[PDB]
Amino acid sequence: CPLMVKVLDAVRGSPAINVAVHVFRKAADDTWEPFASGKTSESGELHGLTTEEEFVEGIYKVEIDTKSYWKALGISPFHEHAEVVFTANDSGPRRYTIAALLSPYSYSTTAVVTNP
Amino acid sequence: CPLMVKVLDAVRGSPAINVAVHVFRKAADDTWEPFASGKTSESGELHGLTTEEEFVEGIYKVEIDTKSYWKALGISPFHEHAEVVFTANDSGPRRYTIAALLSPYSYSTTAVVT
Amino acid sequence: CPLMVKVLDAVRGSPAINVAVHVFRKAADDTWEPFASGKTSESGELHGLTTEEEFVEGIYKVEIDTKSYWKALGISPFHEHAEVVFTANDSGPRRYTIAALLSPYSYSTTAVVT
Amino acid sequence: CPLMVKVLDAVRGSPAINVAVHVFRKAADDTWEPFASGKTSESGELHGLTTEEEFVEGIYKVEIDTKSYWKALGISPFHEHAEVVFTANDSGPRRYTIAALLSPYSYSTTAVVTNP
Ligand SMILES: O=C(Nc1ccc(Oc2ccc(Cl)cc2)c(Cl)c1)c1cc(I)cc(I)c1O
Ligand SMILES: O=C(Nc1ccc(Oc2ccc(Cl)cc2)c(Cl)c1)c1cc(I)cc(I)c1O
Ligand code: NA
Ligand code: NA
Ligand code: NA
Ligand code: NA
Repeated sequence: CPLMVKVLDAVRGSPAINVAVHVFRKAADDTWEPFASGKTSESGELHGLTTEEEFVEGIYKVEIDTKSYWKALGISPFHEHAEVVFTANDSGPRRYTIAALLSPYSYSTTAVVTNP
Repeated sequence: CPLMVKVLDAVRGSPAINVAVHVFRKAADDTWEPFASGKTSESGELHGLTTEEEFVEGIYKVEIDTKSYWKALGISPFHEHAEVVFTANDSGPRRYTIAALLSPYSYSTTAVVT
Repeated sequence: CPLMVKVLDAVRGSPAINVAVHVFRKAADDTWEPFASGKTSESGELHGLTTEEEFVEGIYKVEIDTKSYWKALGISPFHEHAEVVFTANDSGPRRYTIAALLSPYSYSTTAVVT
Repeated sequence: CPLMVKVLDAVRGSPAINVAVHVFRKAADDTWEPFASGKTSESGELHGLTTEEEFVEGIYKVEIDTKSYWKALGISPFHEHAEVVFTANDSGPRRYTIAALLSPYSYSTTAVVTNP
């Protein structure tokens, strides 16, 4: 599991459950190729997106569908989504955890990068 | 204006208006003594807390009454308040902006020292 | 000034100066077309991006070149940039401030809509 | 484990390891009574602070010694510490996770509250 995503809800003080997450990788022609997708669990975590073999060097985009999350709670939020774009594995394989903290008009994102 | 406080509301996407803010300075007996007070304006800002002459080296605490702010909006908050504790003017006067971004179960605070 | 961007540096406690910012608007073919551009001032602010007449309903992307900012300081960053994507003026003109707080491995963004 | 603390470093993209954390509970005379303390592990997590029996209703303060953390890294930070003050267990026992994200001139804190 070299790529994990965790999402928290700053309004309710809870994991953000059932949030859709789409991962893309920049292709040779500069377009965003679909790479993996999933949804956060009851713990707010999304595991199993990829493998060490599949998760090669590249520029990756993680798009978290925060708009659908807020709308289901009856809230009209500001952002269309929360996105994280980063170069991965440039100095060799690493494990990446992307965390996002969500409010209707704000989000914060952080990465922890570890060397296995 | 060597010390300014700005408060924003991450739920409504607005300045946080009428938020009570108390500033304390640590005294020799390690007690917090009142130093300045006010409430945020319609822009979420609190100016005129102190003067350069009064704002000397020390440890300061800025206490933002976030609980009363959320209660006024009918929202149950987690924190009793948001406190920001820092050393100021330990190398002579400086200008300090303390910004706070509020959510019911989270807050962020940053300092801009110019 | 219906759209303003402010960028702060959480490592140095300062405005983030000379940060390149590009604004795009989503077109009918779902491509991002250039809409406005600039760089933050010495106060970390970018004003004068658009006018009320030009800033119509649409989906907008504000792309902040955070990587170049950290590289200029000799600091290795995580993100390629910070993007903020939002729908604006879908109920008529509004005023929008997008603030971003930057750290090498983290950023926060908030909108104040007045 | 009804009270857990997690601390992350936003400059390095890592857990904040060996960070001292002091917990206090407001006493009947309005003073802060020492309640528990510990330090974050190699994962940035501090477990085992208290028990269900010990962690009664009250107003609690969690003080995270961010100044010593930054100074050990050669950085002179802004804050003396990061503190979180909250009423706990008012509607019955809950589990609290307090997370803090640290930068030299900024910190963010969030709570997740769950009902066991
Ligand atoms: O933020 C993080 N971790 C976390 C985990 C659990 C937390 O609290 C609960 C409690 C119960 C439930 Cl069900 C869900 C969440 C909280 Cl507040 C925070 C986190 C962020 C990054 I970048 C990297 C790693 I590696 C992390 O671990
Ligand atoms: O965060 C800051 N500044 C800011 C200013 C304006 C903003 O947007 C509006 C728009 C209309 C209104 Cl009425 C209120 C707020 C937002 Cl969001 C943020 C800020 C934080 C620090 I540390 C230091 C300085 I120096 C700052 O400026
Ligand atoms: Na390489
Ligand atoms: Na000194
Ligand atoms: Na409309
Ligand atoms: Na009760």
